[PDB]
Amino acid sequence: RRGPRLKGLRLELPLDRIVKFVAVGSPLLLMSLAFAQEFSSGSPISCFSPSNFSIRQAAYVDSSCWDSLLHHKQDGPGQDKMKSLWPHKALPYSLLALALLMYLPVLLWQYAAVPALSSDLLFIISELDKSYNRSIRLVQHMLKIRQKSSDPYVFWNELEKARKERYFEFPLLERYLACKQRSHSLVATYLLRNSLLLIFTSATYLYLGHFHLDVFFQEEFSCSIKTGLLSDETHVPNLITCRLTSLSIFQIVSLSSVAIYTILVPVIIYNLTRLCRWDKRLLSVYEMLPAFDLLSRKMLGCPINDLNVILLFLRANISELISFSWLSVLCVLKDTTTDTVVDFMTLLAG
Amino acid sequence: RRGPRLKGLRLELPLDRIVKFVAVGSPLLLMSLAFAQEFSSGSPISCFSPSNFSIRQAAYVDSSCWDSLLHHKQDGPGQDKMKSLWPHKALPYSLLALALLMYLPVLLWQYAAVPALSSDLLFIISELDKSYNRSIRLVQHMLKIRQKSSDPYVFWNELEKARKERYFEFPLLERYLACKQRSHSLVATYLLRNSLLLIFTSATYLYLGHFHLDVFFQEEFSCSIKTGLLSDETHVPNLITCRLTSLSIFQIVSLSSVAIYTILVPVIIYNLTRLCRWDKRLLSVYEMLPAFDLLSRKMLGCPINDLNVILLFLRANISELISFSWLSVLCVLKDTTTDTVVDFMTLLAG
Amino acid sequence: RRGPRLKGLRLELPLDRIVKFVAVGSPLLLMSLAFAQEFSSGSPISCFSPSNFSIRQAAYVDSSCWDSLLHHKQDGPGQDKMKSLWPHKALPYSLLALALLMYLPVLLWQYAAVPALSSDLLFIISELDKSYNRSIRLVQHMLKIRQKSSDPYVFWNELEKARKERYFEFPLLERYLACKQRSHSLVATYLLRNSLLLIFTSATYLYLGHFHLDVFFQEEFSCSIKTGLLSDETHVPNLITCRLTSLSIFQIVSLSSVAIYTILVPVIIYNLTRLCRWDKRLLSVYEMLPAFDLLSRKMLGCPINDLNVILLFLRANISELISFSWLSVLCVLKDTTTDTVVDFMTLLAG
Amino acid sequence: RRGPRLKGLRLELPLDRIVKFVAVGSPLLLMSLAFAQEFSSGSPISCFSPSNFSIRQAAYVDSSCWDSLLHHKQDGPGQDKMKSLWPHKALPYSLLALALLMYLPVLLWQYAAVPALSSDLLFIISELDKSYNRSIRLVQHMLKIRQKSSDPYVFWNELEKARKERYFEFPLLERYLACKQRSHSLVATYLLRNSLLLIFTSATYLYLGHFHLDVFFQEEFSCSIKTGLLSDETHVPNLITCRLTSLSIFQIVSLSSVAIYTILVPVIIYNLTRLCRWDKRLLSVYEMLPAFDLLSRKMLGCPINDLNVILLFLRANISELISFSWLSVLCVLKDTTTDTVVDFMTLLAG
Amino acid sequence: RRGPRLKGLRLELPLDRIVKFVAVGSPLLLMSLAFAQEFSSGSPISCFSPSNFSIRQAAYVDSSCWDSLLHHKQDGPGQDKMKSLWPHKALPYSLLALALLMYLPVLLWQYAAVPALSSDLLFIISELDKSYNRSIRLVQHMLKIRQKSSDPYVFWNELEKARKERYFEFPLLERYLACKQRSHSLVATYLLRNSLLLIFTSATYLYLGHFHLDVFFQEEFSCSIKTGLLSDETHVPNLITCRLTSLSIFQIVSLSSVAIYTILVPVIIYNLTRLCRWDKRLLSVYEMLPAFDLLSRKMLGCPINDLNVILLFLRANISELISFSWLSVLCVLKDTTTDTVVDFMTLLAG
Ligand SMILES: *[C@@H]1O[C@H](CO)[C@@H](O)[C@H](O)[C@H]1NC(C)=O
Ligand SMILES: *[C@@H]1O[C@H](CO)[C@@H](O)[C@H](O)[C@H]1NC(C)=O
Ligand SMILES: *[C@@H]1O[C@H](CO)[C@@H](O)[C@H](O)[C@H]1NC(C)=O
Ligand SMILES: *[C@@H]1O[C@H](CO)[C@@H](O)[C@H](O)[C@H]1NC(C)=O
Ligand SMILES: *[C@@H]1O[C@H](CO)[C@@H](O)[C@H](O)[C@H]1NC(C)=O
Repeated sequence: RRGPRLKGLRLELPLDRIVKFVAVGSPLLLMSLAFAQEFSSGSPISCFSPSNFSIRQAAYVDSSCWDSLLHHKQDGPGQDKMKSLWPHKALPYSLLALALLMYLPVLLWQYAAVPALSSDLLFIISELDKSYNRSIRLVQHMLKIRQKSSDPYVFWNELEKARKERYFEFPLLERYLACKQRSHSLVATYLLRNSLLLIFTSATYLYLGHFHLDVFFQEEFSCSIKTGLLSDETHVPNLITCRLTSLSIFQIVSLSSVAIYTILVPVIIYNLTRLCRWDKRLLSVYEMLPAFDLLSRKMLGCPINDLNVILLFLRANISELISFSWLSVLCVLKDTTTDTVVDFMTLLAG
Repeated sequence: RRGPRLKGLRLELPLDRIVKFVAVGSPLLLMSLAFAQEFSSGSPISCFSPSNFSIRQAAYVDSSCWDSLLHHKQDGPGQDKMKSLWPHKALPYSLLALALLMYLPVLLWQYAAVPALSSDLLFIISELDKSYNRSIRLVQHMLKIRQKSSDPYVFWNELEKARKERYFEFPLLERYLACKQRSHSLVATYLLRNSLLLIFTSATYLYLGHFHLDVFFQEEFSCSIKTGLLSDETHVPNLITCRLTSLSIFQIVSLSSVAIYTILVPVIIYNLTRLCRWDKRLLSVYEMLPAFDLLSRKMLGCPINDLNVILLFLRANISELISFSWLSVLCVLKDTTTDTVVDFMTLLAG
Repeated sequence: RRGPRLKGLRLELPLDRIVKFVAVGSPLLLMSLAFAQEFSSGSPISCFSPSNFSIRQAAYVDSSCWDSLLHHKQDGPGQDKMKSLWPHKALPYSLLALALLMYLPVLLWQYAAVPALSSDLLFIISELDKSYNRSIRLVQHMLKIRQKSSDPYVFWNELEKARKERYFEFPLLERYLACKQRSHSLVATYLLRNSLLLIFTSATYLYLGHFHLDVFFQEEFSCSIKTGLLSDETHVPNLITCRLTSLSIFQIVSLSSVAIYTILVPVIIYNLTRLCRWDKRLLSVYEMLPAFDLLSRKMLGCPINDLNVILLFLRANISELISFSWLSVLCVLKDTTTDTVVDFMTLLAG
Repeated sequence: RRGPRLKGLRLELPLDRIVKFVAVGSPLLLMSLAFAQEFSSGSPISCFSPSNFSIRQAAYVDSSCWDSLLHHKQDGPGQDKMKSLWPHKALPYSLLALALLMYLPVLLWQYAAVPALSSDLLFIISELDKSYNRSIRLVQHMLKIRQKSSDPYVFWNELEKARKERYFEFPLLERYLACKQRSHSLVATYLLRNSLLLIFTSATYLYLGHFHLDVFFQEEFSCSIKTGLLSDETHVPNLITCRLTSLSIFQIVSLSSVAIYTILVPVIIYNLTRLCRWDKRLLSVYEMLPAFDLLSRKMLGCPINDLNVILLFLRANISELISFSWLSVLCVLKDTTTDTVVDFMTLLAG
Repeated sequence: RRGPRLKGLRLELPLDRIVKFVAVGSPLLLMSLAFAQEFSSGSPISCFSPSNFSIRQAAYVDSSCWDSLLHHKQDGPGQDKMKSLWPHKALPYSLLALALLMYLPVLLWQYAAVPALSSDLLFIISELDKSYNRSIRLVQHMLKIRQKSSDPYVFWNELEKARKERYFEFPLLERYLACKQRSHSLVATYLLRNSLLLIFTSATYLYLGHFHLDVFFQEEFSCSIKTGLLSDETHVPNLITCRLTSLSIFQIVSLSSVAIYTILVPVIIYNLTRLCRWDKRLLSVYEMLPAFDLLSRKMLGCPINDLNVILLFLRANISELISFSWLSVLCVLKDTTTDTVVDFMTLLAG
């Protein structure tokens, strides 16, 4: 039971997982599409060499014109003195670099803040189950006292006496939460990961705005082979002019990437917005029980604190651990009640 | 038992599963077929370049004419001044977009209403099994009383006394159902998912009615290569005219998609119609037992409530859980009867 | 034991499984053969273009002549004014449609009548095992009585007394069978599934009789490329005449399909014959025991009843469940007898 | 123990398994080889079209000549007026037909006589184990009586008394074997399966004699393309003459198949011969024990009986069940003896 | 223990396993190499057709020349009137035939002598473990008697008395071995398998000496196409001379096979030599104990006997069962000794 519980612990939340998967998969899918087009078209570009050229010489012209992009500019018949068509060649490598950059912050977060968070969460839940059991065991005596005397004054007096009994309130948890309220490692790592994601998205936006808008259409370009040593070769023409077939793919890729990452600009910000606010209905739900009461009163300071991330993960986990399926119903009863405690006690006893 | 039971819980119903599978498989299958044709034919289009052209120049003409679709229009010999053949090129990408769009609402429904529904169903079934056991334990005493006295007046009096015994009726369940009858999260998500499916089907209809009927046949088209820089090349012709071989595939795809999605317009509406009416024979069957009595008195309210979705899922689950195979036979006995309780008690004890 | 028994339940009969597999597999195998032929020869048809045409022009002629089948009808040199060669192109798609059509009724039967039949069968067998145990427990006392008194008059009197003991006859099963004898859901679904299979087979027969006999041989056909814009091109011929290589495959496919489905016309009819008649030797075998006697007295009604399908599946299952291996031997003894009960009791006790 | 034993039961005599595997594997292997040859050489035949023909025209001639085999005859320069070369084309399809035909009887035997044989075998072995135990438990008393009195007269008298004790001889098995000795279902199915195998082998012999000997060598053949519409084309020759490269493969295939099936004519006959003779050393071995004594007295009847097949599978199974390993050694002792029962009892007790 | 032990029994010896694997793997490896060569070069032979011939005519010449090997002879410029080059074509088929031939005796041995040997070994080991336990139980009393009286005369007398105690010597084993010493089934099958291996090796030697030495080099050969109908074609040459590229592979294959099988001529003979001599140090080691003594006194008979094969397998198995882990050490002690029994008893008790 305990062993399986530790393994099932969610240490990356349910929503950030989809963001990570999208941000790491989209560039890989686009790069795979680029390679698929490269191997489907056979030749990345096609050139209109004169009829005299044999097949091997035409292939030489094709290869030399396609390989001379990263080194020298090539100008089309609508452009200024120079235009750079290098992004057509380095597209898949840039996509791989983007994928690695987007994956980096995930590795940073995991390696830097998985162990401390795991230890804190497991300790807290282990203490909290026992705390809940100890808190509930007193409800029987509370019910007996309430049955004996109906007036609410004695009920309140006995509630205060039980709170002062000192059989609970777990000073271990008190001091641990007090220490956590100062720590900043978890919030630092979370904010840093989100900021890295935002910075890399902005880097992609800049890359696609500077080096893709200029040559977005760039149908054809006038290549040259005489720049080398065969400058005295009269057989070859001077300015063989040719085009690149995969252009459409390139276009789509660029646009596609932009769109996807725009969808990820709000969501990520929302993830960063979660910390600035304490997690309210559930707060009122858990205020009643002493076991959760101790951690409920630790929300007077600035919302940015190491205990805030622990609270987020604790809620995301207790939604399934099992220790939440009851108090919610009890507080639903309390909301419905104009007796609620008696009904809850009967249900718990059953 | 409890662990395996929660795993087997059906959280997506049996009928909607087929619709979800179809709406995603169909576009993916059509896209795979399109790619298979593209790699089987080798060239998406074929062009009738003059004899003088070498193989490389003919390949250049083919590539330039096929790549100049998304950018410029191409006119056939039966058309108006202009006609755009771009849908021939962006077909697989549009299929990707449609597949993602149809998969989106499934993800929305899952991530937004799987956990609340799962918890509610688990709690309800856990309470209901014990409720049924407690209800049946009293049938023995009822049988003893009936054996002692045969008149029906004492039967009615003892039934009323048992109903007033307060050993059951589970006020927990009463308050939970009362609270649920106000919730709207589950119905909101269900209606939103169905409406998203309908909206995306209408979007596909509009897309295939606007951008496919015009170029549905469009056998051939007259391409041009002189639009670029090689406008002084007398060697090349002016208006090389050529055709696209995969046309038939395209045609079929369009038609096929339409048909399939039409089949999904009624079914989805039926899914939306399930909520407008409370689930009648089964209601009368379960009215008898006190355990199901509490949840069978909620039919008065408006059909659109969070308890309605829970009722649908509860019926779909109880059809196989085990807690239904008995009461159905007991109410069949009641219908057949002009002793039934004694026979049912004997069967349950066995 | 109980859990494994439920899974092992045969809910589709042994014979109908082979019919389903054949009907859903034959078209898929033929379609795979068609695609294999399409990709083995490289091209579906071959055309005899003049010598002047380059390779690219010949490929254009081939593609345009093969793609102009669905859109226009071509004419061979043995035919009337015009003939339709479109079935050569839409063959694999028609095979896909046929496979889906034949698979549809299986899905209908499953989704519509798997749960009710499963519940009824499991309940009936669960009752019947303990019913047989209770019935056999009395054979010891019966044997003691027979040993004490040898005359058959007392034997018959004690048999009647035991039948009237009211310790068995399970009124639950009496009423359940009385109810099932009116239901018609299972028979309706079974008849509908078989009728759908027959209707789809007849549809295939009509399709192959209308759209394949006309162009069954159709060796060659005269294609034309001037129909488009290039009507002023004197270089091209007028009526390029060419042939389709895969014809033989097509032929075989058609014939093959016909044959297979003919084999399925009797068998399916035989499946519909099983309902019109009740399942006789086994009936007399099971008449003796009280446990099976109750369901053995329902043969008077009409053969078409919901209890008939349940009987068929019950026999098909009890052939392996274990509850049949004994009574058959006991009735074999009874047939051989000119003591049998004592021998059967000894065997059962062992 | 019991469960695993049922699964391990053999319902296909070891020897027949190899025949079943061979008769369905050889044609499949040959067909795979034929397809491998078809795809290794690229084209099934090669034709010697004149030099003027372009590559596409030569491919058209090849396809039309290879496709015109099933439709029209083709004559070589050594033949009569006509010769039919269609077996070259329909070879793999005929191999598929042969494989299906050979597999059909296996399916018939399974579906028609697996369940009855399985039930009979399992019942018989289940009874026989306890029967052997009961027979053995009396050997101790027999040994004590023999020790008390050494004369053989008292030994024979006590043996007769034990045989008459009525504590065994299992009248259940007496009646069951009496009923089985008249049944003919198992022998009918076995003989029918063997006869089907023989008939299909004879069909293959006839097919390979009528349609493969005539064109066994048939090196070349004179094809023609003018039969169609292009009878006014002076460019094409009249009687293009060409050959088929895979001939050798074809030859081998034919021969190979013949050889294999000849090997299967004796073996199958042997399988049919086993029924005509009752299973002799083992019969004398098992005659001694009372448990096997009852089933050893049925040899008088005609060899063809359902009990004969049950005996065959019973021996094939008891060779490994475990019940055979003892009595064989005991009868070996009896053969060696000029005390044996005492030694056997000691071994069994150990 | 008993179940796992029977599975672990080795019924094929360790040394013969390597021979069986090699004799079936080598030809398969060579055949795979031959097919790999056939598909690596594209064509099996190359022919020097004149320049006038087009590509298709050259392919026709290649195919016709390579296909006329099995039918007609072809002579090079160093040979007699005729030389046969058919072994170049039937090489992989001959390799398959050889692989099947070498695998046949393995199947024969398995199907004919796996069950009898398995049963004999199982019974022997099962009785032998108990025999050893019974034999060792008396060593304690032997030690007590030796301690009481030190003289060896009483030790010998008590050893004889124990041998005559009749509490062991297992007459079952005596009679089983006596019966086995006459049986010849196992020796017959073993010798037949070895002789089949030798005969097939000799057949391969003859095949490679007759049909490979003649045409071992046979660089080129003169092919003719005019033998057919096209004898009036002046366009074609008369005696096209051409070569076969894979020759080297062929050569190697032949040589390789020879070498491997020579390595298998001694080893197999050694396997046949094992039976002519009874298995000596181990015999003297096991002669001491009464359990092994009974089977150690059968060495007098002829070496060829069914008990000899059982002895070989029994030693090969007892080398790993566990029952040998002590007696070997005990006889090592006896060899070392100028007390040994006491030390052995202490070790066995521990
Ligand atoms: C064609 O080839 C000749 C020599 O091979 C060369 O002089 C001429 O420049 C070539 N044509 C063009 C357009 O360069
Ligand atoms: C054929 O080639 C010549 C020169 O190479 C060119 O002038 C002519 O335009 C070409 N034919 C066509 C139809 O363009
Ligand atoms: C052959 O080519 C010439 C010109 O290229 C053309 O006029 C003629 O029609 C062609 N042959 C045929 C049969 O069309
Ligand atoms: C060669 O071609 C010419 C015309 O292209 C044709 O008349 C002649 O028949 C051809 N040769 C043969 C052997 O058919
Ligand atoms: C070359 O071709 C001519 C006719 O096309 C033919 O007569 C001659 O034999 C050929 N040369 C050779 C070496 O076959």
